Amino acid sequence: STVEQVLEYVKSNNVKFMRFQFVDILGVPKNVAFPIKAGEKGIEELRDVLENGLYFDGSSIEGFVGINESDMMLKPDLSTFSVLPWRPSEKSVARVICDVYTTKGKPFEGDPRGCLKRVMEEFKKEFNGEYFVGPEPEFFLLKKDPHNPHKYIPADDGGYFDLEPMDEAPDIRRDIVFALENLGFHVEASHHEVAPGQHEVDFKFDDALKTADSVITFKTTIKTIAEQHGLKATFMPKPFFGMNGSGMHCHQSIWLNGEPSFYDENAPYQLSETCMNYVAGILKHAKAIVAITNPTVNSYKRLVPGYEAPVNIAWANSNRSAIIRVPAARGKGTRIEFRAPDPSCNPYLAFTVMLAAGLDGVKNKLDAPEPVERNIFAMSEAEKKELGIESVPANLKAALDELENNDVLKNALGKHIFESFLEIKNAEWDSFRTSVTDWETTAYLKI
Amino acid sequence: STVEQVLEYVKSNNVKFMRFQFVDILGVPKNVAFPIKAGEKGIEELRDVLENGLYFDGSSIEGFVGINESDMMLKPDLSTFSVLPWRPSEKSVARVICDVYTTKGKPFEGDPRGCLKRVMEEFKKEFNGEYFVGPEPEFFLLKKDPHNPHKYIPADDGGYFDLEPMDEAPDIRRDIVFALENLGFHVEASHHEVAPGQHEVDFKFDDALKTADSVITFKTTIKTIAEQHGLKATFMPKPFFGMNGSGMHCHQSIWLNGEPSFYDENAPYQLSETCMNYVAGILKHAKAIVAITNPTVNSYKRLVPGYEAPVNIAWANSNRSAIIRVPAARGKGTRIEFRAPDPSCNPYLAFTVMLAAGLDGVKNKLDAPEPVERNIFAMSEAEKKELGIESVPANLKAALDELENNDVLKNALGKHIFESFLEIKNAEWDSFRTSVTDWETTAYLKI
Amino acid sequence: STVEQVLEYVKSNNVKFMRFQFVDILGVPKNVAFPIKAGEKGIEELRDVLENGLYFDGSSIEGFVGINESDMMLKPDLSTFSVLPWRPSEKSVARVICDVYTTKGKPFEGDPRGCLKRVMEEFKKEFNGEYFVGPEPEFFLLKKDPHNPHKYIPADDGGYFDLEPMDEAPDIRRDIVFALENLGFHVEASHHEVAPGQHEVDFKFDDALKTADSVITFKTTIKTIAEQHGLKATFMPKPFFGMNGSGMHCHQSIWLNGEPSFYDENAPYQLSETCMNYVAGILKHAKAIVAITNPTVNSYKRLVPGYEAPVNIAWANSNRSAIIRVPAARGKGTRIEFRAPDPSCNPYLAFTVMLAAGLDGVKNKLDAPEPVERNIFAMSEAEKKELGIESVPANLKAALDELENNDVLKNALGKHIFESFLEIKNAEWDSFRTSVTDWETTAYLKI
Ligand SMILES: O=C(O)CCC(=O)C(=O)O
Ligand SMILES: O=C(O)CCC(=O)C(=O)O
Ligand SMILES: O=C(O)CCC(=O)C(=O)O
Ligand SMILES: [Mg+2]
Ligand SMILES: [Mg+2]
Repeated sequence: STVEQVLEYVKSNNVKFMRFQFVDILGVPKNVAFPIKAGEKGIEELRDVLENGLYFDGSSIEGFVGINESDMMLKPDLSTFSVLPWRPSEKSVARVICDVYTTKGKPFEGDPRGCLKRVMEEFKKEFNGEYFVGPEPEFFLLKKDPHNPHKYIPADDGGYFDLEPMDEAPDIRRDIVFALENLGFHVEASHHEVAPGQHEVDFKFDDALKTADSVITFKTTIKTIAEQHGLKATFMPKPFFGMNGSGMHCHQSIWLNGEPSFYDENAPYQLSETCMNYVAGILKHAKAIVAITNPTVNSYKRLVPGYEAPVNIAWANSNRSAIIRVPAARGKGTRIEFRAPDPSCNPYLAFTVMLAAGLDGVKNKLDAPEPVERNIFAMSEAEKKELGIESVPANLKAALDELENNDVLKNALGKHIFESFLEIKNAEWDSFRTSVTDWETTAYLKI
Repeated sequence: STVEQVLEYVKSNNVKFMRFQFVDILGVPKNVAFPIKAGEKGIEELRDVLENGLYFDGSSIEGFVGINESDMMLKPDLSTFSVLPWRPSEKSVARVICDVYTTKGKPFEGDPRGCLKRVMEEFKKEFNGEYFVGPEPEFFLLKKDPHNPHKYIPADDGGYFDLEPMDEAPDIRRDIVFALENLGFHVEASHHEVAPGQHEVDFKFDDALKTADSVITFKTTIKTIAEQHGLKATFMPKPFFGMNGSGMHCHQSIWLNGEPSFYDENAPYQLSETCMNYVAGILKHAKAIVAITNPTVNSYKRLVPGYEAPVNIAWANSNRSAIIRVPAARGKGTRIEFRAPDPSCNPYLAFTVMLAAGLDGVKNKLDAPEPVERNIFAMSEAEKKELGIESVPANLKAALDELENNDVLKNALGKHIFESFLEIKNAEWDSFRTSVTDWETTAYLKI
Repeated sequence: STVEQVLEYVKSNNVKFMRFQFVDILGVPKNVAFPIKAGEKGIEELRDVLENGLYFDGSSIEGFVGINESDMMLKPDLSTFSVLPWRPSEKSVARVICDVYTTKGKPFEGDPRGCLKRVMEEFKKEFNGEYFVGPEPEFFLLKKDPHNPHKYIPADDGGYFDLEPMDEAPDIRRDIVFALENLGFHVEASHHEVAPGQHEVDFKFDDALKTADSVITFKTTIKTIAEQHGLKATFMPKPFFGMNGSGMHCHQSIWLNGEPSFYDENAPYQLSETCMNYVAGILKHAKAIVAITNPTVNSYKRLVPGYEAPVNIAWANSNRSAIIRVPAARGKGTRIEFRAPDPSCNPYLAFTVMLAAGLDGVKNKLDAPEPVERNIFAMSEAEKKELGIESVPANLKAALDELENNDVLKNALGKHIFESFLEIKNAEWDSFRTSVTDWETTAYLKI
């Protein structure tokens, strides 16, 4: 957190490299290594670079600035210092997540991290609240197909919570948990998931900024540790058809004045009015939130309408068929689980749109619908239409049009992020709709 | 720096070999190893060879002397002593960069290192200045193509500043930085570059001679360490079509009387008249400087007119589309970035022509044009012609003809370097224009 | 020549398909097959399509019309009727070369065949002349490389005029000559040429239109018969480095009032003033004619300045070192051989520019230089500069700039052909200068 606490770690623990990490518009991490020199001269050089930051070409980063105005800076947040465990111990490598700033020393408008800081500071100023998030990012461990090395397949034919040798990843998950604990994570649980080769490593909830910094670090840690064990980890929302997809369920709650505002001992389901207003806001902008929280073309193969998925815009208690599920835990742990996201989204922008839509419901005091305790997959389309259970868009372009017409998310993301995201994703969608797919070749080459 | 300091290190550190290194006309390093014998007899033998120098066949070195007058000598610069880290630690190998001298003990006219010393001593005598340079030499890490071992491809599908495992070179860059630090380099930053398998390792600026000595050692260090990790590093300006090329942006500035002459607190853009006169001189001889700073046929595939490259002869503040870019840093760090060079050039001759053209503008007090803050790539050829933004030559022969007619660079390089360079490069160009290329076979074999 | 003569041959010889052939701007032949029906109804259908022609999409043809004005027509030239021998004999396939016409029934401006007809009709109207041409189009017979099937090599290690089995093409040349004789050719001689696998099949001279129609049919006849004998023929100007290239020497002469105007019994070298004026005109526009007669990038690897080639702009008697050679035959056979062309050029445009530059000399009565009887390759560059022997451009772009500034060839080709040719060839040149060649990879990957 303090300059001296970082410099004295570097002196005693023999740190040789400092990675200045950040994220592009799509949530891909980017960094530059700075070599620390020995003695006081090296520590005073590092002090200048930690306080004043360093320059970088912004035109090469996705969704940042043009070539004619490329000069940018990185101001390190010292409260995010950590030692990368996958790197060597002697002459160790360390990281410090930064905020992208303009040449004039002003926070960059198109920065995803600064976008989340802005909305959290605005929430803390207006309501004196703290936005807490706890995600469940699932992933797949892959190995080369023996019949064809150009394709990849799942690492094992394991099921949900299966034991070894059926589950061939206890050693891979073991090292992942050790690596995350060294990075400052409070790991809660680890196990095999429903689909073959699928796994899930959960971690404790925290404020949206610390949680988004943890999601970026979690994705790199899982990919780099898998390569050490000769495997390849992917956070693709649906790498294989006919089996479960990778989902990042976001358990969330807001605490006004250091108290659990979502809990109300004397109320229906022990849920406060603030909780219901927040849920109403998420359900209102649900068709627009999935553009950010599900930004890939493949996301709409897991989150597919008309088929078993968290596509139905409705809330329910202890029911995994609806888009929102209220876990049975009460008191401090009273929360809502937004099941629509997948680990392909930028966490900084995902928590921004969720907090903005949720706070829109709290500010206007919007009325939430009744909980659909029944299984929604077993219901017919005519029955769901009578109840008013709408579905999330069927494809990426359908979600981008909903995001474009939404003014609540446009203001939260800002003109720079909102317009660049739509422009990048429309070019990505155009590339998909023009390409001749393998499905088409299989179905129409015979005609 | 002195004879005794070198012999004191050689004695204690068990140095067993001394490489007498130098460079040919094209900037290719050349050296001869000397074994240091044990005891006082070995130290006194090494002493005699360090002061009086040693002989070598000059006819075999490129652009040096004929067979009928081949006897030459190497006078070591004792301050350039360094232990090669890629060589063993026990019975360590050391190097000493030398100045090529004639049999009569007079500095050789056709020596690139002596050419840079001459112009720097002339500048220090006339203006009491110090010419500082800080380059950014980019390179590619390659691996054999699995589909064909005779061809090479990039080591990874990484982008700008990408993180591991997408960036497969943190271990290669780690050892590069450690090796350069042992050689006396002040490494500033290291990261992955825009094109696949492309990387960039930056180092602190220094006087042109110490910087040119560092560029030669840097190129060898990067190539030798890559071979240790089973890869092959290349400083080719454009090894692959459709992706960024290797560029060596030269950040430079002159300090008259130990003061930053380029900075002026009370002036437009906080840039002095001396800075504008220097920029005017570079832009004047821009068509001739690219012959030396871009001496390969392949250089004009990266630095290609009509396409996105630093080809437009103009200057601008924080704009990477023009040939010169003035970084936003001010005070001591006030400088100009000549973006046209690539790491294929001889650094000793590149800094000589840049200082000569720049000083031609300072001596005559030439008027620089207005800065083109707009993106020059988006401009049309008719618009660029109205403004007067000329382009650098389209090929090697076009640049050699410009260098031949330029009298400012002819005098700085000297009759020996100027004529031998043109003769060697014209034979190189003739070999290219007569050879039947793979592009021609693909396009015209069908006709 | 008339509709009835063509329908009478079709009736008796059992012709089942009628190809309507023509050429694009680059000289590539293009055609559409029309199946002839049996009985009177089929002959009356064929009569209608022969008299009125047929429609086709002009936007798909190179250098013709845009997509918004694509409707075009083909008016058959009945004199160019011929039977394709390589096609089956029973239910034979006949061809008829056509003139491209606009929807309004007016000759198309951008038609290469109509361009040659226009200048020949203008010459016959103004001077009452007949432009005769007799080319020598050389070609290479290739076979797959046994060490690598992806590459091609020459069919045999034969030399000039060599005998079998050293010359492995007597059977291939035999069938070529039989096929050309059936198409109406007057074949003069056939033999093996200097380079390995290179051959030459000569044919009698005729008026420029009949000769250009023969060059197109010859190129197709050579390639189709080569594929029948398991080989691949190429008219590439220089498929391999270090061996002779394919050249199309154009023997030409003009006959005013049915008399050999180039011959003069009482004159120096027995050559008339009209011959000298014509030669002066070719030498004047020589730098611009090579843009059309040598339109490929590869053409400047055969026609390479500074090396043994017909690059020297000068004329001489029985000397193959100069651009023009006057063969020793006199009387009717008095002619000039323009040695610069290669079989990669469009014959219709090549004969147009040669006749236009030649007639420019006749109209203005330009003075020709003295004949250089000495070998020009043995001369030094300083000696050739004193005599005034200039050289043809070193590359495609250098020739396109000369063609652009030439007003004589601009008028002969017309605004449509002149501008489209320059536009197509500049895009072709830009593709070459941007591509990374195999020569560059071999020479610079090591640096
Ligand atoms: O497998 C896991 O989920 C954690 C590691 C573990 O339990 C083990 O090492 O056996
Ligand atoms: O990756 C770099 O640029 C330097 C090396 C490094 O940071 C590492 O060893 O992880
Ligand atoms: O080979 C030739 O040049 C023509 C054909 C021939 O003479 C032959 O059939 O042997
Ligand atoms: Mg010796
Ligand atoms: Mg830096």
